[PDB]
Amino acid sequence: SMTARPLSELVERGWAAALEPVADQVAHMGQFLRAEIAAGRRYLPAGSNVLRAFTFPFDNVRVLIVGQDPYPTPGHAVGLSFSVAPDVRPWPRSLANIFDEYTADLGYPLPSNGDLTPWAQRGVLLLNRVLTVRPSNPASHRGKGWEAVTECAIRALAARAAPLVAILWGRDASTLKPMLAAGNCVAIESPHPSPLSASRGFFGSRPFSRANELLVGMGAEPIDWRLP
Ligand SMILES: O=C(O)c1c[nH]c(=O)[nH]c1=O
Repeated sequence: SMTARPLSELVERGWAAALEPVADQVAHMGQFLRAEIAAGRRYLPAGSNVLRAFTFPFDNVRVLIVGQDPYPTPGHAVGLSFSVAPDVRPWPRSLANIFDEYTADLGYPLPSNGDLTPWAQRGVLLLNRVLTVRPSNPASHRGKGWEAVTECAIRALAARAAPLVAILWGRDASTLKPMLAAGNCVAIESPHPSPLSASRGFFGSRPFSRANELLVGMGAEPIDWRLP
């Protein structure tokens, strides 16, 4: 797959072009992971899900949501940031809190499940700064080569002749703020929704309505945030 096949196959045609400057660095990340299995350590999510955020069209992205790194618990990380498979409960405490802020912000009721597939299908890019994690070790793949990719991805978005709003959750996500120096690309910066940091100003941050206020301001269409 990842070290084996070129971007033209792994991601959507628009992303494959945007991420051309890190084609090798993606190849390299393929190698790093094979070495992790060889050494007898695992990673999350499954090889086929690592790049999933980029299987939705690059040209369609209106909003960017950026976490730190994938759910450390087996059966959680699906390769879209904060999403879980529809049949997963309890929701990770991180998602539960994203949903409290979601009901508070937008008025809407609690989603049925934790599948955020719909946000992705509507122009929300669900990214982590880092695309893999060793199971049960938050931040274990920090500075292993993923940063250059998620930075390239963000630069390519901001370069687009397109409106962009960026929601950056936590310090690792905020390090992408400089590449969003572009004036056709505004940024919402709040603490991470994880319990450790949520009380620190995630709660009441109102990112969803504010994102939509900013999109309307750039003559772009709001995101339909509404989840089944
Ligand atoms: O930034 C984060 O904490 C997360 C980002 N993406 C996920 O899939 N899970 C998380 O917990």
